[PDB]
Amino acid sequence: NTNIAVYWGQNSAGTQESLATYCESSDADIFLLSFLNQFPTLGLNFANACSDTFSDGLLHCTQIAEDIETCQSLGKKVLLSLGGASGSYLFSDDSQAETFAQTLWDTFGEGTGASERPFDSAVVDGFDFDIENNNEVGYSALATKLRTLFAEGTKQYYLSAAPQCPYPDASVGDLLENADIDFAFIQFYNNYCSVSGQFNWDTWLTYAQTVSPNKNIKLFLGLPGSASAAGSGYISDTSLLESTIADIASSSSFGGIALWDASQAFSNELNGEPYVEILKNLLTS
Ligand SMILES: Cn1c(=O)c2[nH]c(Cl)nc2n(C)c1=O
Repeated sequence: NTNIAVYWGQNSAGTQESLATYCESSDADIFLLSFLNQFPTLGLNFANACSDTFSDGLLHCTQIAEDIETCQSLGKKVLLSLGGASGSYLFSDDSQAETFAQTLWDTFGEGTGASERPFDSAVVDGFDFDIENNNEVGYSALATKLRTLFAEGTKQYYLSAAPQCPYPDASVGDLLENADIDFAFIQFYNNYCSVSGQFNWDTWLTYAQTVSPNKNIKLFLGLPGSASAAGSGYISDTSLLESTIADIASSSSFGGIALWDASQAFSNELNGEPYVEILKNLLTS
């Protein structure tokens, strides 16, 4: 199809509402929980949306857990996003990351090993790799091991990556080249290759067609939800938005639009219509 993905958790706009609030919009389909910012030693950060912890200090988030389940009843997909700009994360090798697949499965997925579960009995629909530290070690091996474990589950799981538009990406390039990935939420902002810059969708399309181990990987046009969601690359021209979408929706590789982040895209108005709503509507046509 064509979906809207939104990051949620880091409260970019200040006025961030509950996960479920955004799920109860018609406006977004995929929700990326931002972030598991610390690993292999587990650490979550959802700005103001979760502050309770287990005794060991790992976040414990009952409201998000309830909201994951509400979101899923409404047909939405909820992935846990790893990493972030800033944060505290690194794999020393493939074996370490393979161990970590099991940790994720037992902590967030349908794994049976009795670890502390930040989301109680709520189960994510998969993981986003928003690696922004320019270290690529382990992610490919982690994704591949996760896939083997997913077969033990009772639903489809998704893996995504959040590269910036320069190709190849210095953090998730290896992941994208050597693992089976469902969605690429490519950040077309803070970079020369934005829509208004030297837009390089064509390179990503070559990647999807010839390089991606998953040939029906879906590429997403990743955008700021407001001017001031990022330093640069935000698009307020609905004609440019229209022509862009028309250019890129031609192929089976086009998945939709990704936005940083829900707080921003839902509160940013273009004459009283939320930005996320404008974009959802541009996609449907
Ligand atoms: C802090 N930060 C992120 O962690 C992030 N991930 C993605 Cl995909 N976009 C962004 N932006 C724009 C950020 O500012």
